[PDB]
Amino acid sequence: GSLTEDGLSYKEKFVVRSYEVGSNKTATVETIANLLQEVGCNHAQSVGFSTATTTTMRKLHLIWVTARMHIEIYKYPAWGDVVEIETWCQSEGRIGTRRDWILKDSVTGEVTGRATSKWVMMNQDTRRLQKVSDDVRDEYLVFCPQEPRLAFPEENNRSLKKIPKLEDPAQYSMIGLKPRRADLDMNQHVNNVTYIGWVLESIPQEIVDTHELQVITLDYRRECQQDDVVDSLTTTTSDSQFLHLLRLSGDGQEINRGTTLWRKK
Amino acid sequence: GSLTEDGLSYKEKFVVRSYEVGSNKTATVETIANLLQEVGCNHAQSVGFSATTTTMRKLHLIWVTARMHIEIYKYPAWGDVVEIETWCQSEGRIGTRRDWILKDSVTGEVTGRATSKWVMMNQDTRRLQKVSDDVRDEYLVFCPQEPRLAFPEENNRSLKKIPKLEDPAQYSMIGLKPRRADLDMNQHVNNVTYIGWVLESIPQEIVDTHELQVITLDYRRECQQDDVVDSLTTTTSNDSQFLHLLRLSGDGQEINRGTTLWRKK
Ligand SMILES: CS(=O)(=O)NCCc1ccc(F)cc1
Ligand SMILES: CS(=O)(=O)NCCc1ccc(F)cc1
Repeated sequence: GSLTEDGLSYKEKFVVRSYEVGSNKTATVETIANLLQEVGCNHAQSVGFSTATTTTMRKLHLIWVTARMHIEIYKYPAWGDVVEIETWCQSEGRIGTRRDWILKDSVTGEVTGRATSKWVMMNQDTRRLQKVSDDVRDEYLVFCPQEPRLAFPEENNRSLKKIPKLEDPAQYSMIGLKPRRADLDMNQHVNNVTYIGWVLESIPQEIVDTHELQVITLDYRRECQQDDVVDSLTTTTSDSQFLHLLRLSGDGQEINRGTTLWRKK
Repeated sequence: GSLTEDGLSYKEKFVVRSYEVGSNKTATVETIANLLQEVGCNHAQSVGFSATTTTMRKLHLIWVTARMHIEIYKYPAWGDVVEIETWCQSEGRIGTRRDWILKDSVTGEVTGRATSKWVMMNQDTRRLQKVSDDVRDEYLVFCPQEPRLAFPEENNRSLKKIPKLEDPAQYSMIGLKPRRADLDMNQHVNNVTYIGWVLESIPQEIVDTHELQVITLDYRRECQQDDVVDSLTTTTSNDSQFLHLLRLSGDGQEINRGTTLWRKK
């Protein structure tokens, strides 16, 4: 992978692997999410960030955390195919940062998917949200386009929709979900792609066998610890739409909420 | 990736990804196992296979893993290039063996090696059978005729008989269930999931202070999508040895058994 001519965005080509595909021999939505994560890490590596916290973020125990992740896929890359992903960042004033992705077929050059994520500042010890100071902004703005560049431009689009809380009783459920060591990242925290998988575990197998995931919007409220147990809840709201909710199996503490949209194969 | 000059082996280079590493910022033993699987699939793709030969498809026969043995000296770091070479060999009428050599792409030194024993089996009834002559001729033209062993040594650990773990186990991880990410393209549980499940009963203190040097896994039964697994471990031993056993949470039906060897960091 490499930064573009202007150094204000990064591109990388990936060859879809055998174990990265589902029953239809195309990459899963979790393989795609992992690829988005990898190109994002490589973009921060290429612009100076060590093994993406700035200088002011290190002195003050501050980290970027995901608050929302929205993905729209038109075509899932087949096993053995090359997918090209372009990623960039933009300041959202004092609220935080946004990271966008464009997925293209390396052969045809056509856009096959797009994603957007909203990140907020947070103390890594107390977990208190806070806001992007002023000294922090100057350190990362030199790597962002100043003019807006939105993967989801549309006025009144799916990525900025308010998601309600799933009302009990849920239509479907997957209980007793626990992260293993493969679900953890290098910092021993549950990887954000695991939550996508957990949300999709309560979708019935018949829906998965006859439909394809077109859109998925996930809101992150709290982190699931290594020793926490999760319940995954789904209710049809409708193409098929679903409302989702992940909560701790014990006290019922909310960790995630979202929506999915599926299309007949 | 590409076949060697003689067309009797295949090589492929991989760049270790961000989400593929553990707490030490080096690839996990499951990332390595997935890479071995990917280069094996690409080797079969490059030599004509659309795993199954013309006679195997006529008879509804498939290759299944009976044993997997991996020995790692160095785990590739995040961002590093690992080069893996793989080949196959006929084991008379017992079945086939697939071997792997892992090298550092910069230094050229061997950093790991693996060996697997595959047996012939009816896809439908699940009954094992010897390799017939007509099947042998179809795949022999892609194997070296002279032996080429990744583990040559006279009394080596890859051919050791593994005993059954006696109850009560020293350690345990109960209620393990595969999710959709744990399934392959044919909706069967991927063999790397069993490695992860075996390692779930190893205490976190052992994982934090030691590195996995050797792992030998014997496959007795396939775990279904709706099956629940219990993972059992007992210390058998500067170095630490463990005896492992995976069994169905209900009836206690054996699905896997193995051993691991760890070294102080
Ligand atoms: C939360 S993030 O969007 O992943 N990173 C914000 C800081 C950054 C800004 C521009 C970069 F080229 C790399 C990192
Ligand atoms: C993957 S295997 O079950 O270990 N071997 C099957 C036969 C084969 C032999 C040589 C090849 F180049 C590819 C496949």
